[PDB]
Amino acid sequence: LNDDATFWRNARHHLVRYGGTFEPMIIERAKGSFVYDADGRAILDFTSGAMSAVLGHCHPEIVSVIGEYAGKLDHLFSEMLSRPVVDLATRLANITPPGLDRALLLSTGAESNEAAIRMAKLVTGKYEIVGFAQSWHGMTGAAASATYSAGRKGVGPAAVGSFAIPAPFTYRPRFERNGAYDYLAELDYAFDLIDRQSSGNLAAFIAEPILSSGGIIELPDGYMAALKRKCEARGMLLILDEAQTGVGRTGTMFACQRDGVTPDILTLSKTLGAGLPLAAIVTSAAIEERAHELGYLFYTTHVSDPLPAAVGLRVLDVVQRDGLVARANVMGDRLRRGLLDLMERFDCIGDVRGRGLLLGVEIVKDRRTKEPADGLGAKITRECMNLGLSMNIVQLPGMGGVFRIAPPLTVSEDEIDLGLSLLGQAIERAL
Ligand SMILES: *Cc1c(COP(=O)(O)O)cnc(C)c1O
Ligand SMILES: [K+]
Ligand code: NA
Repeated sequence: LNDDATFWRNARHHLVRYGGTFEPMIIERAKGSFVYDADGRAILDFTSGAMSAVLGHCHPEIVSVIGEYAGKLDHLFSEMLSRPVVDLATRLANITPPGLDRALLLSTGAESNEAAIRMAKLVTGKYEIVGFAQSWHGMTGAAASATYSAGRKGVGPAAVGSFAIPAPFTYRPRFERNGAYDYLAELDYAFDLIDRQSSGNLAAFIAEPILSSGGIIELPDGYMAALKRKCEARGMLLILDEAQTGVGRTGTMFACQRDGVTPDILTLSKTLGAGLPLAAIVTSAAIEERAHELGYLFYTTHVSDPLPAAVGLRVLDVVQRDGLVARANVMGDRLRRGLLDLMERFDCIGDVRGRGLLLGVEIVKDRRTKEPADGLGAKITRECMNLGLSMNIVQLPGMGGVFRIAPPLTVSEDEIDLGLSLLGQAIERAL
């Protein structure tokens, strides 16, 4: 049973608490879209772990390549090159939009955004970084200073030159222009204010194609392009953080491709490692060449490490030959319709949004006032677990509890259905 007393005692005596609250179970194993506790209960992983496992848990391809390299090429001096590294770097150059040519293979999302930010500040000679009011880029220094969804208090000053403009949020609009929500005018409004505060050292703007932590907020039509132009006008770089949107989760290999707006630097992680610690940034040959002249430096233990690079190249291998980016739209629409049907049966569901296999459901006390559903959200999530469905709900002020649904890009038609079924039941029990 999950009640192992020795387990929870050790877990209580020797575990540092880092946010949230631990699941009252002991996950024994995982396969495909399921994790299993000590009793063997199958739990549908509707969050792909930490929004990472795009090929599902313990996927055969990955299990073999990892072992393959674990025993062949593992770790190397950070100045030695290998085929897995040059191949992944080259692949990424090829699957990312034209303009993105060079890659740096790292380990974490925060670490990758750090890399992009350091390179931007260097190349631009400036140091001010602008992000979204409800963004999330990591727990480390710069990634954390550009993160406004959570973690800014009780830990001292943020990084110097940290600004944030509101994120365009169509469901909860607050910027009107002609009786309509003008999120583009809201962009200009925001940046003017930015300019007024800027010390004249704006280096770049980090942005998530779809703000995940911030409640799955997809940037409206024309925003990305507009944003991109705002940055060019000020000689700023546009850093697109696709840690969760990258690698076909939204139905395109890269969300930035949807808008057709390629950034100056692109950072990848979560979905790129498919569960392992592999991350990377990709930039133009112009910026890289320049950053090089300025002596750019981002020397880590695991940068250009054989094993991770190999798994990453494999994750891209299968995602491609198995057209999971498409599986993402196919299964994403199945999940979406189902959610709309449930939204159709329950009033607490005020909104269903997102793209591809990164959907979001907002629980509200009532459509009319769109008043956040207090506790209900937590309850439904609680109920889902009992029913054997692993869900995740994020809660920010002035916004209802948002369920972040993101199963593997490998989910089956039935697995999707199973999920819908359990969610519907959970909502019935929560009310
Ligand atoms: C998850 C997340 C990260 C943080 O990456 P870590 O691997 O936890 O350091 C970075 N960017 C975005 C958009 C994320 O959602
Ligand atoms: K190394
Ligand atoms: Na490219």
